[PDB]
Amino acid sequence: PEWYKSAVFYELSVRTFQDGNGDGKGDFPGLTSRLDYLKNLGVDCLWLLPWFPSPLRDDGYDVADYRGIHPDLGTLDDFKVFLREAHARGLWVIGDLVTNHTSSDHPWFQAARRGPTLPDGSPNEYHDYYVWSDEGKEYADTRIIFTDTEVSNWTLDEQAGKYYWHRFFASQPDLNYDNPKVVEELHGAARFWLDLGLDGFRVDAVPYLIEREGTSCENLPETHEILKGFRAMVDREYPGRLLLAEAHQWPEEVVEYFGTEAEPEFHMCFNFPVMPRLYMSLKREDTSSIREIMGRLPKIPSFGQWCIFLRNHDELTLEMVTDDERAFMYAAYAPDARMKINVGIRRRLAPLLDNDRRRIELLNTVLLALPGSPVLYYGDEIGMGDDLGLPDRNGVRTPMQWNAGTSGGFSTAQPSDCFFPPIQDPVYGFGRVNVQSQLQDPSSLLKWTARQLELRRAHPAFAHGDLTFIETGNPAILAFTRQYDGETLLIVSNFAGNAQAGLLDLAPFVGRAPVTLSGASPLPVVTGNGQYPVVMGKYDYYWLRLNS
Amino acid sequence: PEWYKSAVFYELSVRTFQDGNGDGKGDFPGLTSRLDYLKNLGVDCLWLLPWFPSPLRDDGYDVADYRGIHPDLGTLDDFKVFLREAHARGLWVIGDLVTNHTSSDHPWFQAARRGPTLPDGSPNEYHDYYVWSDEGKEYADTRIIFTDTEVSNWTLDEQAGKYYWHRFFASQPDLNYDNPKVVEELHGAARFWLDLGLDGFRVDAVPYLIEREGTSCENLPETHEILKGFRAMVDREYPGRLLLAEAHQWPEEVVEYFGTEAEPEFHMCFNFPVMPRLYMSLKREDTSSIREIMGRLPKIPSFGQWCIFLRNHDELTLEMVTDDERAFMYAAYAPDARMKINVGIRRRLAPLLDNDRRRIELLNTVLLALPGSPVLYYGDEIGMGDDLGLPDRNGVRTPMQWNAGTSGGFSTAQPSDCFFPPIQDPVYGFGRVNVQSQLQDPSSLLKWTARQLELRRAHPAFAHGDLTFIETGNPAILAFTRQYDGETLLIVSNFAGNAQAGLLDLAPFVGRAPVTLSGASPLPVVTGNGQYPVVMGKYDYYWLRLNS
Ligand SMILES: [Ca+2]
Ligand SMILES: [Ca+2]
Ligand SMILES: [Mg+2]
Ligand SMILES: [Mg+2]
Repeated sequence: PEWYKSAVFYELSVRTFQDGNGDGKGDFPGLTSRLDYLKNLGVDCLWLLPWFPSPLRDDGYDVADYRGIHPDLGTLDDFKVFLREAHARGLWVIGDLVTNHTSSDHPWFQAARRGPTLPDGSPNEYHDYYVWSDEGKEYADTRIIFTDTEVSNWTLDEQAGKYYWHRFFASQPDLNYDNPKVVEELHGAARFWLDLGLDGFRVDAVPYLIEREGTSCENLPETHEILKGFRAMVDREYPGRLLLAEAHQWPEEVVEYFGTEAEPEFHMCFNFPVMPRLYMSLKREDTSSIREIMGRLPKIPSFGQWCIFLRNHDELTLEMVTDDERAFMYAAYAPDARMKINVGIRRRLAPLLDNDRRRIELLNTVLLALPGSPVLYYGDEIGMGDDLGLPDRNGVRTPMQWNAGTSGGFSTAQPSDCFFPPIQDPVYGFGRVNVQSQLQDPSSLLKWTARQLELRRAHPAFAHGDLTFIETGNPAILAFTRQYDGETLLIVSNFAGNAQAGLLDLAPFVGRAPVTLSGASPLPVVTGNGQYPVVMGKYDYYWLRLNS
Repeated sequence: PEWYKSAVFYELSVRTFQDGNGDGKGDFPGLTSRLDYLKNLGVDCLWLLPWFPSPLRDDGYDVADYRGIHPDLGTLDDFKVFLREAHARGLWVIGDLVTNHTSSDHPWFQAARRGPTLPDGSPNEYHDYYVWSDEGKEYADTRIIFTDTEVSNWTLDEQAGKYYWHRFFASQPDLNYDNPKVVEELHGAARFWLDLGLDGFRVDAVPYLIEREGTSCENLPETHEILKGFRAMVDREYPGRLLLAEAHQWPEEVVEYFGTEAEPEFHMCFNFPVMPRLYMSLKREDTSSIREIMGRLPKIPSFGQWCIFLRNHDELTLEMVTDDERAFMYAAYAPDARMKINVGIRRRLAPLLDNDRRRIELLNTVLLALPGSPVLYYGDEIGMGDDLGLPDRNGVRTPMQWNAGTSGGFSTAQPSDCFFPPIQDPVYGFGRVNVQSQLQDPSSLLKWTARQLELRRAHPAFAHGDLTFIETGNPAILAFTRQYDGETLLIVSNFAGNAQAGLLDLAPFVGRAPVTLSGASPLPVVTGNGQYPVVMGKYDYYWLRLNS
């Protein structure tokens, strides 16, 4: 009955989604002139990447002003228009709150490098906004996230004469949360956008706020306690608004970012731990990884909801699989050197799947049939490729391809003038892969996606239903139930590339009619001991309901 | 043992395939260059639409010189280099012998309409090359093939001042096969091209040579005599050349055109009867009508091979179905009255199936698993569309779409300057559908097609075996065996738009394992009464073997 539970999220980047000024970069008037596409696609809630003033050393995750609107994208007036227009269509909009760090260009860190005591004598209140060390020897058992760039997590600052902490890029100094004033600053940054009517934030790099000696400085308890404070605020001051976390960690630690009915934290976390096992299972044709990891997720509080996703603006991340699993995921999905960046693969959905529609359709149904609310990477619903010529994780962020005209419909600037080049190779280029062509293709991947979402939308068990795996006895075939209110769903997906047989244990269901959700065609009723034989085509999926 | 029984045929018009010189019209130089393409797609034999001198009032089926090359297409020297280059890759090439009629522009008719005796009393030995009535009353109990356009099968010749007979356009006066010089002329024309090394003929519209009073003037015994004489000449003089027949009739009548081992006619006949029911079975989600019509075919002579196809240069033809079958086909496949011509539907394959890969793939697997030798219609391997802006069945004959170059790569002439305008609409134009994009696209329909052709080669039972339908007990699901040397193929294919269960009668095959043709994936061993419960996804096809 929470709104975000039955929602369907869509992730996009105002700078890559739609130009409006012909400038080569997208803007909020560009995004605003396309809200009819998102609603009519079947999106409920837009998640927009960071839109704040930034030098874009990390595409806006180095925020320079938490209450502004990056010029490229237009004005705070523009932003308040877009919020009115999406709200009129019944779309929620959530932003990206970058709590762990700011840009080195931020007024705060510009002030901070002035040292602790000021020229006139007085305290320098911004010095302890950030995290300083004299020689940089604290925190030594901590992994470095941005592997192909950073070599320490401490950087020397010329003016300050001291060292400063950054879990990410050197130009992204970490904020010091033992500073009470810093917590009050973010609360103030949140309140500003939540007073303009934003429906919540997806919160970034949450596990890295506090760092302590003798720990990996991930998932610390005092970090969790900061986060409950946000939840505490937003619950009191904005009943309704949504906190959604990106906690890339192992299933045992991720669930804690929900934390407790009495001490609530996030409303939604991403189900990072299933998403690599999905790709893994396609190559091993062995879905067992999916169950093992799903079984390491303990129950989440009543308010809690999983955000299911396949790709996103970051790389496909192998930071939380075993050493062998990572070796395997590079071997199978990263044959080239260029394809890998810091423990991960910078490739979009369709290249990863050899542009196989069956496989794209397979993983999308699993994404819609796994428990939670699903998020869609922009462009992936028409089958966009990538540009591995672009540096660091940007090749998956090429601009939305809207038609076959200039620069894909994204701009009227020539492709070489756009912020990222719009893709125009023979396979995934906008002349072949574009939204106009797919609004008129009765069988386009666009129309299949939207049909799929109508199909999920008609069956509340997909959002709120429980989940129960059933044994099948063929590891290529994955099957499970979703029961909720009236109906019980039965979802059986073939993860292998040719016809597979399988013996489903439907013991608890003897005597039910299993029927197709698309048009109610009947299969045999379950009888005897409830071992239900099935054959599946290559990469098939059956979405079924069990009548009784 | 005969080469044509193992061949895969590719139908193509030179005038629309590849242009060599930028004059806007495809030619033999152009085609010669694309022979590596057909070779690699999996084609063995080229069937070339009429290349002869013609007014092109019926796309060159109105011939004005049997022993020459239409300027538009190149020289006779071009032709010889083409055959050298096509043979050098081990391809066969069959032409199109138009026996029943010539153009009104043909010298024989221009001589014929001079009348019976010349103004100098001497007698016109060219007048009864054709079929002359003084008032146009004979053969009144016959039908008008080109119903949409010709009002009568007699037309008044203003010059000779009497009626001549045509089954087709008034521009296509019928030849008079009761005059022995005509049969001589026709054999002589066949010998011209067979002397040049051409490998055979598709003989056009064979049911209509002889017209006889009081009859339906089709399938007369006298035409089969004429046709037997042709076969005799081939047999005796050029052994080993193919004769194929456009015999669009009812099944009991089509087999007559192979005519006995004692005195044979055609090596091959197109299986017109199964084609309409494939389309019909797919909208009716019921495959009865297929089994039905296949039984109505008698077994054919040893030499004979059936020739399956889905589409061709002509319309999808509905003359040989019941009127309620026609009422259904029109209502399901022609939602616009323009879409229907001459008791048929003039659309390409992909528009017909709504550009739906699973449906395009399903009918293509059936083409390849049904008994006989399959014909691909040019461009259908890439999912080409139709251009109804072009009159009379030319909407399916648009230029080949090779790349997204200026005219789709067909010509350097720009689109408005070609013979037919290359398709450029959003869904089917060369910007989106073309050979080059599909050569690089791992999952392209072109590639799926080369692999399936590849897999049909791995199993000689596909070209040479028998056909035996299995029970299934579900009209949607259609199953059958093909057996030939050691082996037994099992071809199960679903014709419904959603999952369907079945119960295959495989009692002849208890205790043996069905194994996947693609990946050698074994399925459970057949037990018990051999009744094999299965389930199929939407528009699926299971290609299997049943081992020793
Ligand atoms: Ca931190
Ligand atoms: Ca005739
Ligand atoms: Mg702009
Ligand atoms: Mg030419």
